[PDB]
Amino acid sequence: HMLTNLVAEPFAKLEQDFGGSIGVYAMDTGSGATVSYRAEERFPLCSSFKGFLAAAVLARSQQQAGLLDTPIRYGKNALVPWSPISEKYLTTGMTVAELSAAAVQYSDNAAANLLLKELGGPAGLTAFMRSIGDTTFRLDRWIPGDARDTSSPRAVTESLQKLTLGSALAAPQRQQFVDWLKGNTTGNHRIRAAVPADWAVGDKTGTCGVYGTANDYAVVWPTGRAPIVLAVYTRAPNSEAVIAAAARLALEGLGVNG
Ligand SMILES: *C(=O)[C@@H](NC(=O)/C(=N\OC(C)(C)C(=O)O)c1csc(N)n1)[C@@H]1N=C(C(=O)O)C(=C)CS1
Repeated sequence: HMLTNLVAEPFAKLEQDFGGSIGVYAMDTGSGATVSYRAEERFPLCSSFKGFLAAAVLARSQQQAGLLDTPIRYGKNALVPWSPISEKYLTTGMTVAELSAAAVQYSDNAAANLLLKELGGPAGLTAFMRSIGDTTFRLDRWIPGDARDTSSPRAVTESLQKLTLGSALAAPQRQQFVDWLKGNTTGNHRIRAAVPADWAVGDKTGTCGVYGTANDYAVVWPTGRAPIVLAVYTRAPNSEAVIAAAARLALEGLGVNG
């Protein structure tokens, strides 16, 4: 608590301007300082579960030789809307690793469904999160304030730190997870818009419908100092700009010059 919100930032006003709810957690892994605004509230995961899904696939690959290179063929019935990579390989198949990269880097929806099958579904992914110490994450599916398919900004950040910088994955798989996040293409207007171009950054986004429920989590490597891990989640007013604005406030609250 002593290193949390050492520097106040105007998150409440940003949230009022947005009209919905915003949740933010950011940690400076060098000092332990944090910034936290609604950080323990539940927000919809939307597609952000797919980063953790890819990590779970990598963890499984430590025990299951050949998993990543396994070819997966699927039918047209698997191609739900917003499957921009998998729809181009319907007639050929894709490997598990390719599906993972597509889920992470293009938020390919069909690819994520196919990988969830590999893990035994939402409960399997939830079990992986429990296995790394995350008691908040819940994926339920394949209501106002619906708790299904939610986590908190804090738990998302803590789990992201364990997987990308800590020991939850073996080193080769950790670096592959980082590389997948670094190559994401869907986040240029979110956390990345608050981060200087000469800093490395990996992220995964989520967008639930068009009304402003959206999110992003990222690892950021400022040059010359320890990495920062952060998560920004929103619930729509009854947003891409708001996420970037909240990330800027989080970095400012950590004293990180951008
Ligand atoms: C993950 O968040 C995916 N999102 C969706 O499939 C949903 N909506 O997609 C759009 C295109 C916004 C829609 O209005 O249909 C959705 C609605 S409710 C729910 N649980 N998901 C993909 N991921 C991203 C991202 O930001 O990573 C998108 C930009 C949309 S597709």
